[PDB]
Amino acid sequence: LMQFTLPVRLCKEIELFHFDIGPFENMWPGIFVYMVHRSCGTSCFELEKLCRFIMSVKKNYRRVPYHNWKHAVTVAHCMYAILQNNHTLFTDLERKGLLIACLCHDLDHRGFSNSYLQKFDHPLAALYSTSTMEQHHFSQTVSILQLEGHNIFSTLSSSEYEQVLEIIRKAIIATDLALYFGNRKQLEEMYQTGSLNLNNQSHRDRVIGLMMTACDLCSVTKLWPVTKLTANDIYAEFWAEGDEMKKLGIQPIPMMDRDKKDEVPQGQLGFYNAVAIPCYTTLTQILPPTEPLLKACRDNLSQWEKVIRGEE
Ligand SMILES: Cc1ncc(C)n2nc(/C=C/c3nc(-c4cn[nH]c4)nn3C)nc12
Ligand SMILES: [Mg+2]
Ligand SMILES: [Zn+2]
Ligand SMILES: [Zn+2]
Repeated sequence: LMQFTLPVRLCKEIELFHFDIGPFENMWPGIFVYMVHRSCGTSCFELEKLCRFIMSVKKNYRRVPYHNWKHAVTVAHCMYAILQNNHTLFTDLERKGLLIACLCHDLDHRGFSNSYLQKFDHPLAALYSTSTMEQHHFSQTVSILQLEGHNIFSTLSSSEYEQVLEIIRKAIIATDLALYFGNRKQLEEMYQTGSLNLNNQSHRDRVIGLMMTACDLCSVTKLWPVTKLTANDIYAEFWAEGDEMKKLGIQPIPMMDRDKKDEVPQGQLGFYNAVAIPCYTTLTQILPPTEPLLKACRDNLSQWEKVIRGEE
């Protein structure tokens, strides 16, 4: 059969957590398929269906600065790295569902937060009162799966099909950062009282939730120049939302106010300390081989400290 292969540098580097998928948009589908093939098997999906699914997903990401098709592939690569470093811990359905979930997790994102849609009173905020964008992302995923010739899961049974869509749904909902805090606290407690048990479905669910937050936040786990340049795209969305808040007559939070550009280094610090570090710590406790994410995150915190001290 037809095995996708990548040039030597990418073949080697794609296995590392800190891999950057590069600026050549046209290689991103092949990179993703390569990942599916190695973490799942060349047999997981009908190549033609998979190819068709990928291109529809791509077409349904928008040309926004950060929440775009490059982000989808990036988050899916992080998941690939997690799965490859924890070979025996995941079921066949999970390996299948999770890369698709990551590719799909921000489908049709407009560059605006849940909180902005609520204040704008967007129709989606009446449809989905919490995790507004995320329930939309999963809705878009099902739509795409139901297009003619796009059903990459067609060869599973009815109940395996329902299980995989259930994995994907929960994984996608989990990318709502509002839900991460309590999820990580539960996980922390279960781990430390020794009650964490991966045969309990509701525990796996939590752990897969955490992996989703880890993959989603993985720009903070890259080489410093990648992390720093990604931060620009992130803030370009934040500030556009800030402007839109001002248009509705609402002072945005500082994160989103382009007049407070100076406080960015200090805002990154708060974020690494309140969100990122806790996230990769708990993940490393649960899944030891994901430690390089924690180590990379801490290096980047240290880089933001240097920026504040004027050394950078
Ligand atoms: C790197 C990153 N990846 C994902 C996500 C959701 N985030 N969120 C942040 C936010 C940082 C931040 N910046 C300011 C601020 C700026 N100027 N003044 C204050 N506050 N905060 C909280 N940063 C990230
Ligand atoms: Mg999202
Ligand atoms: Zn996001
Ligand atoms: Zn995302």
